[PDB]
Amino acid sequence: SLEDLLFYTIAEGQEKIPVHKFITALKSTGLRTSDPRLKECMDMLRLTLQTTSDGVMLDKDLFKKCVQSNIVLLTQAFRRKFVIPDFMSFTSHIDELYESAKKQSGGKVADYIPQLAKFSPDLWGVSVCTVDGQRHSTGDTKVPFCLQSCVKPLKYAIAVNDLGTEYVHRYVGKEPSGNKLFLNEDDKPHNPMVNAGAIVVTSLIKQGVNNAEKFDYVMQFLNKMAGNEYVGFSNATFQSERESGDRNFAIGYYLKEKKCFPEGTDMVGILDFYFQLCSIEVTCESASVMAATLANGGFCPITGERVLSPEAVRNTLSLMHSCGMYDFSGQFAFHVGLPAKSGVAGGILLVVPNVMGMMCWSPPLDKMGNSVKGIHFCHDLVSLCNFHNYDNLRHFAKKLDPRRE
Amino acid sequence: PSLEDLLFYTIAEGQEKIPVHKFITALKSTGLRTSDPRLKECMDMLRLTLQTVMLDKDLFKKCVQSNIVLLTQAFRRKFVIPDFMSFTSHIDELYESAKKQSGGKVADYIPQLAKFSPDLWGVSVCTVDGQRHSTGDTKVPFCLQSCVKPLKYAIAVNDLGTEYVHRYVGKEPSGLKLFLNEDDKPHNPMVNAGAIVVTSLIKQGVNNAEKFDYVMQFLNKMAGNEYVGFSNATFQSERESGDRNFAIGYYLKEKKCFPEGTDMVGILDFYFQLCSIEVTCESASVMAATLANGGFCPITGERVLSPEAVRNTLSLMHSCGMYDFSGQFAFHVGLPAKSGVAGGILLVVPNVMGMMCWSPPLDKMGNSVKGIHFCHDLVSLCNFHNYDNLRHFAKKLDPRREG
Amino acid sequence: LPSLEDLLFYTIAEGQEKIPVHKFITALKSTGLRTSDPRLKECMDMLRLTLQTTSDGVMLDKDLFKKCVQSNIVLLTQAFRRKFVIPDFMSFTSHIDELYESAKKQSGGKVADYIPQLAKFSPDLWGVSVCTVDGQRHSTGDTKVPFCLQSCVKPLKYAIAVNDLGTEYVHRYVGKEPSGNKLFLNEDDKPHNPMVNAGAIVVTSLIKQGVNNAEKFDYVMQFLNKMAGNEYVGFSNATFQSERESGDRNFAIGYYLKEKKCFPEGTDMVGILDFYFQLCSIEVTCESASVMAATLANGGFCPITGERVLSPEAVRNTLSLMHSCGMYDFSGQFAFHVGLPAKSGVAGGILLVVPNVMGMMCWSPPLDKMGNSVKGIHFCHDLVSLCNFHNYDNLRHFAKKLDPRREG
Amino acid sequence: LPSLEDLLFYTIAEGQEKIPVHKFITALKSTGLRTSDPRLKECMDMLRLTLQVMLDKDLFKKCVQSNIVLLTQAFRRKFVIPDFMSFTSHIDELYESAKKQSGGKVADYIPQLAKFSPDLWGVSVCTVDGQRHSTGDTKVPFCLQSCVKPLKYAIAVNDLGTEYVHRYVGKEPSGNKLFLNEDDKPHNPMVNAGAIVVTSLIKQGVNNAEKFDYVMQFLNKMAGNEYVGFSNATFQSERESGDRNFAIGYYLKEKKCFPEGTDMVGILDFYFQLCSIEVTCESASVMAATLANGGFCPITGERVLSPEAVRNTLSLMHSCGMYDFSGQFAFHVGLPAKSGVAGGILLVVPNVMGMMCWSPPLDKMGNSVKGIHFCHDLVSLCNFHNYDNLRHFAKKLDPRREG
Ligand SMILES: Nc1nnc(N2CC[C@@H](Nc3nnc(NC(=O)Cc4ccccc4)s3)C2)s1
Ligand SMILES: Nc1nnc(N2CC[C@@H](Nc3nnc(NC(=O)Cc4ccccc4)s3)C2)s1
Repeated sequence: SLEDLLFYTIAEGQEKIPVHKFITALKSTGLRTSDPRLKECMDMLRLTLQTTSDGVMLDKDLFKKCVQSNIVLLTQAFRRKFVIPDFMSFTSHIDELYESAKKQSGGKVADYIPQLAKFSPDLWGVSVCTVDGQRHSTGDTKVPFCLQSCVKPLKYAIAVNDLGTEYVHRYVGKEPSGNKLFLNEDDKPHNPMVNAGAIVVTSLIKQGVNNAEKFDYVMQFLNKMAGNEYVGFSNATFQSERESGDRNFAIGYYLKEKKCFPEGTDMVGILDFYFQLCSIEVTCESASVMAATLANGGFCPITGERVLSPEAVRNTLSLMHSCGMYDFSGQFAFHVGLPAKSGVAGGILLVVPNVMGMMCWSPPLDKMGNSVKGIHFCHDLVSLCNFHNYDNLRHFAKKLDPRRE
Repeated sequence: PSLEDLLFYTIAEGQEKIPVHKFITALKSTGLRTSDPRLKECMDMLRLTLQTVMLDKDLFKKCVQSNIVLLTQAFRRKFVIPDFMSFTSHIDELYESAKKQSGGKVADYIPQLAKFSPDLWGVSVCTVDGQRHSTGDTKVPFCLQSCVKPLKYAIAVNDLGTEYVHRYVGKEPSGLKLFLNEDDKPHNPMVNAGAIVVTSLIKQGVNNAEKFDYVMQFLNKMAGNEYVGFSNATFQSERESGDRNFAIGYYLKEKKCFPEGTDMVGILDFYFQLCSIEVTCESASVMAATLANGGFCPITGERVLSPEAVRNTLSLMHSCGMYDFSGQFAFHVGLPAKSGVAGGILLVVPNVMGMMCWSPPLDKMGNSVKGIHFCHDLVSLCNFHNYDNLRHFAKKLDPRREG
Repeated sequence: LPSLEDLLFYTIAEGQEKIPVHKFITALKSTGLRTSDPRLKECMDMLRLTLQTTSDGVMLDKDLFKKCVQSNIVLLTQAFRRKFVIPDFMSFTSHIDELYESAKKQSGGKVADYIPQLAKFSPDLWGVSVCTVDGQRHSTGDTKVPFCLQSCVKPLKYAIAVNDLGTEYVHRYVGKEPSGNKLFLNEDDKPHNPMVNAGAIVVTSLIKQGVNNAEKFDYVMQFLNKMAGNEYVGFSNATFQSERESGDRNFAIGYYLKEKKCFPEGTDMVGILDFYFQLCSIEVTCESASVMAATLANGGFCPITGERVLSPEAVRNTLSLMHSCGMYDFSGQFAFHVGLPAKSGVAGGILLVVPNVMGMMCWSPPLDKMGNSVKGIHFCHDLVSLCNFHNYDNLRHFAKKLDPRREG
Repeated sequence: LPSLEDLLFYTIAEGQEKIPVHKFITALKSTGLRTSDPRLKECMDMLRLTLQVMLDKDLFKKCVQSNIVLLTQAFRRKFVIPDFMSFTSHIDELYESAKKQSGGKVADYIPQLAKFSPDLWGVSVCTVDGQRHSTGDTKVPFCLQSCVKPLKYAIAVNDLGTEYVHRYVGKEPSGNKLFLNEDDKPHNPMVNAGAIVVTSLIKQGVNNAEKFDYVMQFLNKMAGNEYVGFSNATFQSERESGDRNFAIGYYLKEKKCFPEGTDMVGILDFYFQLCSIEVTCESASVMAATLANGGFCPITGERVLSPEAVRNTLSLMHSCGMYDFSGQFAFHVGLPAKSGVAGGILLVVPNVMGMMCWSPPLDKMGNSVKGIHFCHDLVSLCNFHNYDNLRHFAKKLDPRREG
């Protein structure tokens, strides 16, 4: 009877519902028709469109046949049970923040490698994926770009997922440095979000196998986090990174000298693996799904698959909060109060826990290496919405709570 | 149709009249105290009718109609922790477990702190809805000490705004000795130099006595007019032995860290007075619940601090509130907290509740041994860590849900 | 064996039967010695006394000359037979006057103005005084103008502490190395060295423990009087009262050291700060301060009195720490380029020592961004460019540098 | 008018008509000079020819006339330490006192250093006039290691000048785990980062083979053509285990610390070769005496380094040459010295002598236990401290005086 109950609410007193009406109403919830959790429904709608005696009409029996396999998710979407029930209104707010941030033309595109330097400063995109799979994009959201340091929290969650907090943190610290030092007083890199930390974390993953097997193993995790949306690789960026990596070779030799790597590590191979991990490509859309997996406790919103352990996600979000934005980590944690991670390509992987994931991208960076438009957008998002980590959910002054209505 | 009639039928359970003890027992089960300021009219009505035991529909309506909204919320399991009886049972287990952690050293730089028994141990809970639970030595007064730092920081932000306050003080941890950051400002409000500067921003232009009266009235509203006191014995000793604070004060003065016209010597005096403010676990748990409730005191419903003041406070308590254990605490516990040398840990679970954990023995980092152990246990049991997911939380308990 | 007095007579007489008194005094002054030298008192009293009783006006025969000079014949023989460290002293003072005029053109810098007593001084005051390890003197410029020692007292009170307590006791409370800056304590929880404020404050607390500040001050004054050959050592109460009123920086150090248990047991920190401000307010002229520096250059013996003022241990330690930490943040650059133990103060003085050769006091109120006197800095660089006085200049193979210890 | 050769003949003859060749040789050796002294070659060649027994006034003049000046200085006690025989007895006493200090640990990061016996101990003296004394294992080759740092820095300053060299390296102690000072330059040439940058300045434009040959020819002149070698075994081990130096190299390259057109990997290789240069105590004591003699080699009289190079080298050896013990050594010993991980201590007593102390066991700072003990005892005994007075020196001895 759930299919019947849904049928009557969409039909609006009519005997049959046109398929375009059902599809339009489904899209207004935030879900895409291409959502992996609605495939059985969409395949049945397509097949019935082929065999139907009607033009585009669906009676109670035909509707039941089409929607029965995905009735649970469809009932939540149509009964406004998603984390942001009025999704159309929220995306209109996102579009306003996107336009406001678009006006901030300052910053300098990264030019140490030609692959980053080629990007237009005007490229600006923002994608949202809620913990329920509601999607919204504005701007250049289907343009590939390298994750760069945005991969640091992702590989750290993979290390914690497989090894646990205790083992992983025998090699890397868990606090901000407060910085040019590679090691803290305990002779460990400060945290996984700095280069020395990321390099030590890279050395922890899938130990014992060649870099090709390690890379594939990581890629499978990223595919699952992104709901099998675009996760690619730029060998052009990789070759340039490995060529101009004096800074990372200094870290590598220092770490090896200070015995920072697990026994039996080949540091030169680990740096090579690290340069490969930085050169992984995403779009705003696919990377917003990875950030939504982090907002959703390790479950991929658009698939329902458990990708990461709750412990891996909590630790990752803890360290993104305090160490994810370089020298602006403390200011960002204070004013924005959201777990975020930036990369030198212009990415800002943003998590609003229990609500949504985002990817903001604009190549021009500020003097701290963070995307000008992304930083602007993040501040405006928290000015508008009660998404700050320490904003109250009952008493939030002139802020808007999109979880309300 | 009448909310009072509806509530009467649920408590009566088919009977013509509800005995007063039955209603009081049921009310207390929700977590509310009969002495709750928002229930004053109901209790004054009950006392008048008690002067004349059985409450009929008419007498029940007459007693409860003034506070029917909150009473309906309480009886209809609409509070942040619906099954409060079950939750206070877990708090009691966590309390008994931390009770066995008898290690640490009671502070002995001043004799007022050194006098406190190491076996004094208390935990008080105040939810964002005013549900209360105490276990241990929760009515024994002790000095807030550095537990006052986030409270005076909240007052300064409340009255002056974020930008003005942060002209004088930073907003980040220093990273594991220096009084000033690269910008010649104390690192944050949670360290002594930062707190000393935050002290100089409050009620500028008036004498210390008026400033202290102003801060006391503020803490009274924050605690819902529950116990707030002052220990002159502690103030005299802190001042006599505050060489570290005098070194900071002269350094800040030399470095021009204070607003123009500051009397540094008078500011240090005010600062030692604020450190010597006394609270109980019970009254300090209400202060922490005002911070968990976006500035509204949960037992009075009063707007005490701006949402901005509270948000900034919790942010800096999260990263800077536990001295050298701040980074470890934010990672493992993930709750905004503030410890003091008297053994108090002011703990906030945003949107859920405030707490005051108190036991005088401190660890090598200056934090209460029992309190630290208790915070770790609380977050192992419940999905209260900042970055614990509210939908998928593994085998942890969520006291916000029914079953 | 012919008389030493007769030998000296024949060399000054130049074949004549009698030497005129002005001839002997002119020849004496040309050595660098002053007639007012405390070691020549008996000679000068007898010259003045014989000038009253003389029958042949302005004439000294063999016997009359013997009568005057016999009491100080040893020093006079060294002076006249060119046995002093700088034998051609007139040529050397000519070079000093050239360096002085060169540095006088360096009118840059800012006079210290945190206390009105320092801000009062004219930027044009510039003096240079020399006192060799043999008592040879030379002054050019404003050498008789009193000014406070300020941080130039740091090596002197340190020398006093080592003289009385020894290296071991003193360095239990203070370090012996440059810091490398804004920290009051090193990794061992001690002030880095005695030449920084925290170190000087700690050294102040080691001197004459147990007695009041009046007895402590008098004790240090007696030492400074002997180091300066009983020449001008005064006190500026005006400067002292201003220093104690605006010494928040020093009060911060004081409470920090007291908190960190940096002082000897039973120290009254506020009284030590008070004594420390009094030590900073001690006044000297270029001349009297150049004698203090020459006592340090002469292994603890005062060159103009011959008196042992400090132990060789005290002097060696002071010069070691003046060389590496004496010029604030310019210490390393000064140690490398000038290679001379030196100490600067905020009044514009630079207490300079050329070990085994001479002491100096360069003074000009305008300071550079480091706190060092502009004229004094430039003068020190010119001195070492001209002369082989650098700590590590070779005394045998010194390229085109001049060596004033040689005849030519 | 009477010949200097005849004059010297009469002072050695002692009323005799002829001087036996053994008497002259014995008398020359007591001055401190060795018969193998390169400035005495013409005298010794003449002696061997006339041999391949009795030398008359004519045969003595025939043998000594070419070197009469140096021989007259030696026999007329004109050398820097006139009573050299007495001085060498005090050195033997200091050597024997340090010999008993059996503590320390021989370096083992490379098997080449680890192979050395901890009982190996030698002390060599070469005055600025070429007077020689040796006690212990003074003819045993060992690697210079960081003892080469002052020597390559002297070469760099000799060839490029102070201004040029110091655009790449500082001139002060760091007072330390940082590779670069505030100005993005290595702190000084005596630390590893500084030495590596100094290495990149030597003979720019040519290959490492020509560069190494050039440094070797310079070290030959410094040592008066005495033993200077190379340990390829030490070199291959330093390359295999130089992670610390590769981290420095990549850091310097990233921070643009090298002159334009520098191949850093090739520079690190040249640096490992420079560290692997072997000397004996005797040959290295002559290098140290070239530094004590203002750039002139005492046993050849050749100008090897410019005064500027030597003055700058001694300034930096004074404050930077003993690692974490630099400041304590500058204060207590007051002498320009440079230590190496093989046990060497290149010691300079300006205007007096050069020395090489060698004993493989090192203390926690990396300095030779016996070498450090020896340096302290030498300055306890003699007024050799940089800030000892030459006139008033309490109970110390001045070997430069006759008695
Ligand atoms: N200005 C500059 N010059 N060279 C620089 N670097 C050289 C390579 C890097 N060296 C380090 N990385 N981590 C380090 N950790 C420690 O020292 C441990 C420690 C930290 C804090 C207090 C006490 C101890 S040293 C950075 S930075
Ligand atoms: N070991 C010790 N000795 N003296 C000590 N104190 C003396 C008084 C206090 N001094 C300071 N407080 N804050 C400072 N800040 C800076 O220097 C600015 C800066 C901060 C961080 C990075 C770079 C620059 S100095 C503590 S601590």
